[PDB]
Amino acid sequence: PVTLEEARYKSFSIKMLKDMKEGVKQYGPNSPYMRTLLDSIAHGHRLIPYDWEILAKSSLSPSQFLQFKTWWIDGVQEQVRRNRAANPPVNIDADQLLGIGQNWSTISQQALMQNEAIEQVRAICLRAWEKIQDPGSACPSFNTVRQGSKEPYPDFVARLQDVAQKSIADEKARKVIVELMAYENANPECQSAIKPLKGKVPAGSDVISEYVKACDGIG
Amino acid sequence: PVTLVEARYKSFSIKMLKDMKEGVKQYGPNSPYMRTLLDSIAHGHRLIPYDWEILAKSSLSPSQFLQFKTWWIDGVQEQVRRNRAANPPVNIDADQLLGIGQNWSTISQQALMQNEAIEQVRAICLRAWEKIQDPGSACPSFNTVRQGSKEPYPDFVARLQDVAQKSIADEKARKVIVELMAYENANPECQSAIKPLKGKVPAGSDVISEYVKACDGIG
Amino acid sequence: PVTLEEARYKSFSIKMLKDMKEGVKQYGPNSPYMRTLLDSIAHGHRLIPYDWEILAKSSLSPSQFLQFKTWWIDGVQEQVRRNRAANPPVNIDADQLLGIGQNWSTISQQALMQNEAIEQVRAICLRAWEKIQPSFNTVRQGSKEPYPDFVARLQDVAQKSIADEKARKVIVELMAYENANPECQSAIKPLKGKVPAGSDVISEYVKACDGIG
Amino acid sequence: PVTLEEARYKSFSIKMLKDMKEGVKQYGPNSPYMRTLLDSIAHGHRLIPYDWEILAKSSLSPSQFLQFKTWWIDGVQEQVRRNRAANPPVNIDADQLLGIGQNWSTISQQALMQNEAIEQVRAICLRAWEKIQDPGSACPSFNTVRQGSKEPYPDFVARLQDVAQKSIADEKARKVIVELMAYENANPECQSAIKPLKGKVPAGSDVISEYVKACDGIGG
Amino acid sequence: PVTLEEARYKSFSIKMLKDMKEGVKQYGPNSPYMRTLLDSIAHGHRLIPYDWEILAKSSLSPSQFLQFKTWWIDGVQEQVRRNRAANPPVNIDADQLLGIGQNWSTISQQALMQNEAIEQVRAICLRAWEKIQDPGSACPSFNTVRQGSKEPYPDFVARLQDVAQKSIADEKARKVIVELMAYENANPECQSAIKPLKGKVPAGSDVISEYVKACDGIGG
Repeated sequence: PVTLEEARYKSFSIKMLKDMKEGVKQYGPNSPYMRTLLDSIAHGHRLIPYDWEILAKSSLSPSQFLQFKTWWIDGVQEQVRRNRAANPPVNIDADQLLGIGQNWSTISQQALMQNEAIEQVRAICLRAWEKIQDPGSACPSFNTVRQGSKEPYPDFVARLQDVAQKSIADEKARKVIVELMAYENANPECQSAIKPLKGKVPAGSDVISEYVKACDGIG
Repeated sequence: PVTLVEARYKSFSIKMLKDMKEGVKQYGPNSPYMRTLLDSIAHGHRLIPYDWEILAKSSLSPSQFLQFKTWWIDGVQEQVRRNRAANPPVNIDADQLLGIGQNWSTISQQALMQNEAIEQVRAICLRAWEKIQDPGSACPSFNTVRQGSKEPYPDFVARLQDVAQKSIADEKARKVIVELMAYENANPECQSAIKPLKGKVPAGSDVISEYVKACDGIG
Repeated sequence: PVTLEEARYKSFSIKMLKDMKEGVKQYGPNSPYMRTLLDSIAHGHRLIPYDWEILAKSSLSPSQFLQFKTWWIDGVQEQVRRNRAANPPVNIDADQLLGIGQNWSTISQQALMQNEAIEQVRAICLRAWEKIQPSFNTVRQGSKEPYPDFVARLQDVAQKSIADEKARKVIVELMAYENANPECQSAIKPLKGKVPAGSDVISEYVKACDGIG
Repeated sequence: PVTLEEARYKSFSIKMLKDMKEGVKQYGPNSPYMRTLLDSIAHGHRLIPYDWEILAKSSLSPSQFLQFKTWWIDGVQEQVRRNRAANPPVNIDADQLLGIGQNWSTISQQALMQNEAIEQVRAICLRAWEKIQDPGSACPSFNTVRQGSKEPYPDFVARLQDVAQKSIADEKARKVIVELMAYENANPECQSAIKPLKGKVPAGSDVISEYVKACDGIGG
Repeated sequence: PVTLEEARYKSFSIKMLKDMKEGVKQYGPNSPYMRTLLDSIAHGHRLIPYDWEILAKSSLSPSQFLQFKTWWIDGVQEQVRRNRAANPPVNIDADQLLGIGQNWSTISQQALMQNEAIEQVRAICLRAWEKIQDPGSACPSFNTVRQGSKEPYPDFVARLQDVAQKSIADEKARKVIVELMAYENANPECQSAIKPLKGKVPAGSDVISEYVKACDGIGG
């Protein structure tokens, strides 16, 4: 990170990388413990585009690093598209968010980065990180995920919320699809207990909270 | 190792060799955690060849050690060949880059070297470390590695970037070979999905990070 | 145990001493790891033989310590011969190299021992450590075995049961040429006999037998 | 071609069309004889895009003309992109190349081009001629070109170098892939007789020469 | 060629490359007609290694050009020895023959060479051209070529002389090998017709003239 006294760079401690690689190998890079460690490290310091590549190469398996770099590129493409239609078009070009080129390829140039580019790249890398699968499987579709019988109900909502966290871009459009896909793919006998479905939902109480409160008895 | 008007010697800690041995035993000497620890050691110190000898003794298996030593010899052969064709050819002989012979056999001899010999031997040892094979098996050719059905495409490109790092010496030759071997040797299906591509590569992008996006939902 | 412009003695720190015992019990005292770690311990500091006694006694089983002490005695007895015949004869006597006697049995006496004795005793003890403890011909490079793993196994057994370096450095390359896989055995025959500069023979056999997987 | 120094366009004689047509028919349009004829035609004269269209319609199969025109289009497509990214920018655009447009449709319009677009279209059209497919079949990929049994080395390396000439643009990328692939797809006998010489430049020569010098006598 | 009028240099015509390529295509690379035409060029002018490179690459198959370059490379490693093996050694190095290096890699450097160098490159270029193969076979050794049953004996001795023209450097041994192999590998019919005629010179006739004279009428 940097420290601004003006603006010198020091590398990571070794102890942070050690338990970072420990946690990534043990729990998988989307279990929420690592997810809340990562933004804690991100907000507790002041990161640069050179540092994220160091941490990602040091932590993930070699197969996953290409996926992380791919969704980094796909994020910065949409970011540099949306950053030109503003008023004024704010001067943050593409290459400064990747740390390459004739002016941002090394450390001593990148230590002078202003706050707005940091606030870009933090959100872009954090959006990027959760598009990384467990190293055995590929992300399926909503038509495939459907709970059977003899199985507890909230595990189904957990799996469906994980898939909808992966494959949906906007968080409001994420928030809409989940509860109706949870209703539409449940068990038969549980679904009857949810048959009110509307008008038992006042404004303010979160709707996905009430559904499990219906189906807690069936085990 | 060596600090600096006069130069005095120091050794390694016992803990750094301890977790070095632990890491090489657990993860494999080309898994990128060790590969980003080792250059973090190297670029932040001053490594005389005796300390490279200590790091080679104390960490690898018995079978890996002569595998390291042979490619050390075969690298320093070509380096002392290319040193003689310069203008003027720099007077850094063979045995200053191996630590043997009556001129460079003790620590007090080696402590008084120049920066050029250090910055040559660093690149030589780091080049030598990469072609250490895994203690399971030996490296195959290029025509052996082909993904089959029911296999994620980033795993295939991970294995292909792994095999081409050992054989081919230069870097630009690697970054020419890997995408031709990627586009050829793939599964048939998303072969089609990259068939309209090679259309363009925009500014702020490589080429290999497009195929992995285009073959994302196929497994 | 450094001078600092005066002689200053300091003990071993307790973590450095502690890790050595797990290092010995995990692999063994002639494993490559502990041997090179010991060599990197030695050349970085000044090792008064009292500290060598501490580091020896604090890291082995009692039988291995007995073997180390007796081969230390043998080595200093052999070296005090060749410390005489050179001209001028150096005054390096046996009590200076064992920490015993009326003028070498305290820390302040050994704290001013000069460099030539240190460079002698280091080559004594690292020679001593190697010897801490009968069929040969049953080594065969099998089917689909990589060649550099074969030369390591034959490097192992020839160390154990020939017990002389001037002999066993000649038996190996004779045995390395004979006992290989046949399909790469003919790939060595051009390099047979001829030698390049800057290397020995078994460094050059591995050059010509890489992609034979 | 056009000459400036009585400066007008002259249409070349019918015997040039004659031996051009025989040369493209009997040998193939990427045999080295047609290669060394075409550049000796091109450099000693001054060609307009109408002349290239005349010669290409006059001395090819219809399928060859069809394959020629489209890689000509693609060459103009790349040259237009690499035009404007120079400082100061140059006034070379698309319809100045293809011989169409309201300002470049007739012969008297395009006949008055100076010495830059002529060089650019001479750079493009020759590469497009080089990309023209053999009348036999389509250009295959690098893994079905493999020296089987009973086949000699010094035409298998040429069949390799042909496909490495078509599908890769810059020649510094062409060298290393053919130097690598000349070994990996080889028959086992030349493999065994070529692995002692792997990765050594002996004296003042390329690698392919001593490669083919090694396993000469393999035809049994 | 060079005309020597600071000198002058030119490329070839158009017609000469045309019938050169036609002759090497439709008959072979070392058929006698192409052989004497190449001797007529190689003595009637003064050639430069760049011109040899042009006349090679313009008029061979893409296969055979690598073989030409290969024996051109291995023909200079003897001249490097035998230019310093005699006393006094002449000043001819490796890079002057192949036209490469920093001192001989253009026309204006190579335009002013000396006559013994041109003679050495003429000898080594002709000896290079002789060792070129056909289209798609490999030249065998002597122990596999034999006369077939119901085969005309001059064809068999022509194939023997063609094989012995390649694999043996000196031409004096080419006399004494092929006639001794003629009686050896022949058919039993020509053997029975030839056995009284072992080694007899009547008057001024070489031995290969009489064997075909004796085994002429074989029509069974």
